[PDB]
Amino acid sequence: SRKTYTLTDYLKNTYRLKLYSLRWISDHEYLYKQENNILVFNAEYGNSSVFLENSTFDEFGHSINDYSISPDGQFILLEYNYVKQWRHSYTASYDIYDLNKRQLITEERIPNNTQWVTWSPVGHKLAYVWNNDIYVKIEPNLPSYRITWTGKEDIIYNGITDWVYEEEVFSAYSALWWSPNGTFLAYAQFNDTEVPLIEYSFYSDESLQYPKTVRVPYPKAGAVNPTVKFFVVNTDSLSSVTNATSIQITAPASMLIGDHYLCDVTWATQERISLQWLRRIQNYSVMDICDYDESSGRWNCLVARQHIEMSTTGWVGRFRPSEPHFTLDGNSFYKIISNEEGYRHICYFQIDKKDCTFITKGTWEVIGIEALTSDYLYYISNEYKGMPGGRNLYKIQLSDYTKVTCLSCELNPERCQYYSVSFSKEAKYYQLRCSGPGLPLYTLHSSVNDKGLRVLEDNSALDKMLQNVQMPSKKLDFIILNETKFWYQMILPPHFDKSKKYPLLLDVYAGPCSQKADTVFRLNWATYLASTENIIVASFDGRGSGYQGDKIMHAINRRLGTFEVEDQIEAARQFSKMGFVDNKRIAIWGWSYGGYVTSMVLGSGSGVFKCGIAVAPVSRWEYYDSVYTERYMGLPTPEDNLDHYRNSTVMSRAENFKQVEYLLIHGTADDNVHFQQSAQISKALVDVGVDFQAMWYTDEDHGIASSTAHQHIYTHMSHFIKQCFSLP
Amino acid sequence: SRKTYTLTDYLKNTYRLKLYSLRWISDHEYLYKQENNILVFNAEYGNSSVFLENSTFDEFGHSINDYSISPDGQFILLEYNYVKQWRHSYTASYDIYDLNKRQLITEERIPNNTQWVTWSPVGHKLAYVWNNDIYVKIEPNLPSYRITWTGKEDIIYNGITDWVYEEEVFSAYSALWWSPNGTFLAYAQFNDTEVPLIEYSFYSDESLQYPKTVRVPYPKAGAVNPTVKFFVVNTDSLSSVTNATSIQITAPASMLIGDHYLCDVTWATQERISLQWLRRIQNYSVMDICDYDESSGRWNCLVARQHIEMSTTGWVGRFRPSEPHFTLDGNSFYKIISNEEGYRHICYFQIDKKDCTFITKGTWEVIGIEALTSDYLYYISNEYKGMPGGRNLYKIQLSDYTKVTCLSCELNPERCQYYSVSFSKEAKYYQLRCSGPGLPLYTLHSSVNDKGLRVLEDNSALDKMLQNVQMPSKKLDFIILNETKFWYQMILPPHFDKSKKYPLLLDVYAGPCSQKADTVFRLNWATYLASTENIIVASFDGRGSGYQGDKIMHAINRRLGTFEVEDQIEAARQFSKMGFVDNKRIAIWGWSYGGYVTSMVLGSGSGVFKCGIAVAPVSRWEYYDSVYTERYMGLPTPEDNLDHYRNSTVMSRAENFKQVEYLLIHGTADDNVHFQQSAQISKALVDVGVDFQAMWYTDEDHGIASSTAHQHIYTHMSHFIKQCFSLP
Ligand SMILES: *C(=N)[C@@H]1C[C@@H]2C[C@@H]2N1C(=O)[C@@H](N)[C@@]12C[C@@H]3C[C@@H](C[C@@](O)(C3)C1)C2
Ligand SMILES: *C(=N)[C@@H]1C[C@@H]2C[C@@H]2N1C(=O)[C@@H](N)[C@@]12C[C@@H]3C[C@@H](C[C@@](O)(C3)C1)C2
Repeated sequence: SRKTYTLTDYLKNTYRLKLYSLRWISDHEYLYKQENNILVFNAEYGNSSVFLENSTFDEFGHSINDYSISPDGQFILLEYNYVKQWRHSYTASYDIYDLNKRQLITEERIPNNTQWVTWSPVGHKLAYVWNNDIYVKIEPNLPSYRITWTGKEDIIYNGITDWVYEEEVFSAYSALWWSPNGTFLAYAQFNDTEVPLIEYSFYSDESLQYPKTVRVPYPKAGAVNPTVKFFVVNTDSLSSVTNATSIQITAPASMLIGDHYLCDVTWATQERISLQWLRRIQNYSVMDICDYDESSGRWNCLVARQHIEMSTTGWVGRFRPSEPHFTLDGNSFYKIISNEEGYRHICYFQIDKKDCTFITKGTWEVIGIEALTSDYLYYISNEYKGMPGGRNLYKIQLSDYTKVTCLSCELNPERCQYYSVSFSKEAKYYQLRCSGPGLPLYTLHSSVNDKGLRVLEDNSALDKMLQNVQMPSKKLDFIILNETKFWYQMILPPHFDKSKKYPLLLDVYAGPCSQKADTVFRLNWATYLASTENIIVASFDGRGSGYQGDKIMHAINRRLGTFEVEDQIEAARQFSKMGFVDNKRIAIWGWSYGGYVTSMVLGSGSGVFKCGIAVAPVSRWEYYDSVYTERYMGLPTPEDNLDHYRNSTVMSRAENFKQVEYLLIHGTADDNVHFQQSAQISKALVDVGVDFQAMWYTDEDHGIASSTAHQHIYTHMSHFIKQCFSLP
Repeated sequence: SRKTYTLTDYLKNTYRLKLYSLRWISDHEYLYKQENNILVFNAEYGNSSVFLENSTFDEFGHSINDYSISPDGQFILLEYNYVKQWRHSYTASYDIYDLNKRQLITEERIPNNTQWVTWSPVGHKLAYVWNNDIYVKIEPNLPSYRITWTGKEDIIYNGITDWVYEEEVFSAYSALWWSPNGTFLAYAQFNDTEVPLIEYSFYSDESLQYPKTVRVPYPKAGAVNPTVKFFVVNTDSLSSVTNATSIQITAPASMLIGDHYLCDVTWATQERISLQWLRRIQNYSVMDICDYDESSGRWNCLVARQHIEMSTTGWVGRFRPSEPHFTLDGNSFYKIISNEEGYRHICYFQIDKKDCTFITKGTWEVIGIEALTSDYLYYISNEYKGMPGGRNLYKIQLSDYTKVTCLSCELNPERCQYYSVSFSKEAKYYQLRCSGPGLPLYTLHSSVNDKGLRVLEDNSALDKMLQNVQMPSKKLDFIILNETKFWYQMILPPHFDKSKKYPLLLDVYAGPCSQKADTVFRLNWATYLASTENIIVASFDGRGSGYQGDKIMHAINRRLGTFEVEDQIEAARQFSKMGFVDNKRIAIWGWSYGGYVTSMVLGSGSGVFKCGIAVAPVSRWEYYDSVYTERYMGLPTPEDNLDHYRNSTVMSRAENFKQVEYLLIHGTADDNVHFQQSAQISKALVDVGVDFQAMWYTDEDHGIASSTAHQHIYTHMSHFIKQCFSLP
């Protein structure tokens, strides 16, 4: 009688997860948006006040896309006219609303087409980027000071990232770092003068008669990379009539002998900055610690204070060197480092000392350091019950490292095994956020004795509705391959019956440091395939996958498209043995790296798979960007790793594709994984006479995520899998 | 027979038609290559000898792509390093070989990357184009004289066409015309400075890291057109010291007032040139007659012998103003003109007098004038038996117009109903070429008494092979719609049984002045579809179609995408009535204009069609080029015909596509119908929520004709059609 979870339910979002997104603004209060009202909440007592009425700006004249309140509460930035660029970057217009008064400030407005804007950490200074140059406003109504004059579209970027830094290094458009004081503005400058341009057509609305050509500086593997410089300006000594002076901070000589990246920026105190640099060959990095000389007005970085991080087994950090967390006085810090057994744990460094001290150890990894006080360090790890796909909050007593208390493991052990967290300033309180395996649960806690204060959102509304649907369930378990555990999950049809044989869809990603088997609750395409189409959707984390130490993660070093492709295959065989999978109906699919792996598997001739779907696949590593690819594959030269570059293409395997049904899909405006990668696959298949199915999506990018395209691609894919599985 | 004509037979050319391609080199001799030997034949007596032995260039080194023998038989042009550009244009390398000395020329060679070369009509002068400039060689071993200095890639073309002139106007890359003497070289010059560029990606071999962007000056409907100038140079007065003096001949003043085209160049005598010009609104055309003033070195085009052609119902000519055929003295000419009743017939013009005299008349049309002698004019027409899809050779006695003799009608009336012809110099002999309904037949004849001399090729070898195969038959007939007859053909499966019900594939082109129902014999995809899959393949010639008078051809004027579309739908209903059609299984497909009509049809919500395939469709007329589109559609301005431009798009019909299965195919490097057109179709279907199948072919142009792609697309379409018809 009860309904199933339908494709339409997925597509139209019938069943919504409620969130509780808060922003701490002090040690005891947070802001929360509620029915477009902005409320301030007091953590200890839970009482609230309306800070911004949803009726304010009703007559503002534009739909306001976003807001940002200055730290000390005197102003609010209103973002409107948002126009998205890449994954993080975008352009917009801005108004400032004086809260003390009740006026929009009318003159010296932040310009249209501004590329980035930030408040300082304290007060109400602004820094923004417009036409690739940096500007500073001391007060919201005063004329800004121009800090840089070198900005040039597509060539010199001040205070914002170029394409490859945004996507691969900072995961952000911003390249601006205020000191905790607001006294100094640090920024990077990127120079793309000789980076080659990827070009592709954008077709736009039907009314455009000639297609547009988009051209983006974009280093493919082995190509010329952007260069970077780092500067710090004193925002307290700006002059109306004198250009502002930026002091440059140069990379360490061991970086200057070749191509290198600036990869981390972190203020330690009001007068100390930490910079991390990374060689183009990403197995060697340097942390520089630079102090302000108030007499010189200059910045010096003592070589004695440098810290070096090397890898023998692979690359530095999971995707990049980890962030250091400085003690209050700035003379020491903690960061995650891979230990001698290859597990990532918390290491304590002292700035004038050479080696660090491990504060944690064991056959599990620290995921992130979340907070630090003088008595305790709080971190997320997957230690609980030895499950790599679980996540919990722990605290370590800094006076006795043997005293670790888990703060989340036992709160709600059946419902909650995957936590993330958000601490107020000075770590007086924290919000816990459980993501599964039960429905997401948001709770507020006091750090004093780690006492629960109250439930913030328990998603009871969603619970009511789902009691009316036949939901699939999820199994998280492991198999053994050559003496080692590798984890998988299965999304199982409702009323699962291990005596019947089900079709199986292998959902893959398997890029380096990926994890597809975990304890989080999701409502997605797979929910539909299991609930309505009675398909099992499996995912497997093989060699190359993360959060289980370097032996596993680095197995793939200089060898992309090998072990992680074989392992997805062997996992599929082992699934086939289990007595509830029809071995005649095994499919595979994935997006991006998942599309690469899907294609390499389908072209392996294993005979294990009936059909597969690759969406926006990499096909050849020379086509993808330098920073991501070289991190794992080194350089595509005869002296380095050219030979596995050439050995790991989808194209070289065209012939074996005649054994399977293949659907190939790609967006024509994909700035990230270029349509090119897919166009070379289809051409190789044609050359060898293999029939297959294709679908391009006009003007969609890597995400294929406009509402209509998103509905369309999943509708198309369902049909393909239904037909491949002889489902009616 | 047991065996059928298979997809593989089509794809791999199991059964080849033999041809007999000769070139006349005088009034009674022709060259014909047998094996790789070049033979010279004597037409009167049929005897022959080897002109050039196949073993002459074994040591030449390069693969010779083609050859051209000079008129006086002394030299031969060898063409290698052939590189195709658009439909007619290409670059190549050239060697010249002295036939008397029996040695290759080594001094003053024709440059690499030459764009066009042509002997003078007499003797052995050479004119060629290189880097967009014209050069002339008096002797094959002497330095060439440079004629123009203005050539610049993609901007100034001397002696060759730009894109839209090659494709839509001259159907040729060449824009050079030797006078009959070889004394004068006339050439056109095209100026693309302000013509917008169409841009698209070319991906090339896998090894190319960054896709290349192709850029071509291409006027879309309504955009700035290239401009043209016309020049004549005296080749007998060239100096190695002084520059070549090119005399310009300017368009008439009635053309100069706005945008216009040079549409035809014809030498009449040694000192008389004919130029036809065409207004950009292509219902107005002017023919100039220009004479050399020997005493001034100038060319004068007097208005006394200027002729005007206008249309009130449509455009001028079938695709352009027809060619003039001058009598020997240059004082008069014959050309095809639409008469008072809208049928195209031969008209007699006397240079300095008004009007012309029609010398043919009737309900039918002359397809072309083929040859002109002192006594007779030879032309092809579809008079015979009132079949508009047949072609026959006639001659009209010049001294008495009522004396018309059909020369081909009765040669073999059951095998042969579609002839073309090739006359020798001065029309002493002609080769007849019959293309259907039976197997092709080549014969030689003499003009004196129209005696049949001998058979050249009768395709007996093909004949015996096909006797062993179950071949389809071809039905050619008409339905009456109003009081008008409209012709159609059916390719019928072997052992056709009118009591059975067969699935039907409507094969459409249906562009202006097209004809898809004729008596030609073809071995193509439809053959496979009828012979092996027992599918009926029908084509219908409705309103807009040619060779049946203006009333029918012009019906579509300024309204593309209406009657020709409706009529295809109406034909299928008629076909449905006929009791041998399963009206639950009717499909449609077409390429280019057929792709556009197919989609308009599928988007009409008519319910007659289950599925259809569009290959490289036009989707919106603003996307296609100015010369073709504007010819039928006028300009897309509010004051002209913008409303129907906007009413006749495929995109506006997307909603109705949810009623049919649709396959959309396009090549990414299509320089003619830009991929843009299908890119916008799929986008409209996505935005509307309609599922469909698609396939791009990377780096393929409009013909998708690389042998791997050609095999692939037809294999893909075959699978699609067989599933739509449930044909196991
Ligand atoms: C697929 N998403 C492409 C192709 C391979 C994985 C490279 N990839 C990326 O887009 C990367 N830039 C990602 C995006 C995101 C954050 C980082 C890790 C990642 O696994 C997920 C890949 C960099
Ligand atoms: C597809 N055939 C495209 C799109 C519309 C029909 C116009 N077309 C052409 O390619 C034209 N340039 C043609 C090519 C060839 C010779 C001329 C008449 C034509 O019907 C066949 C179309 C111009």
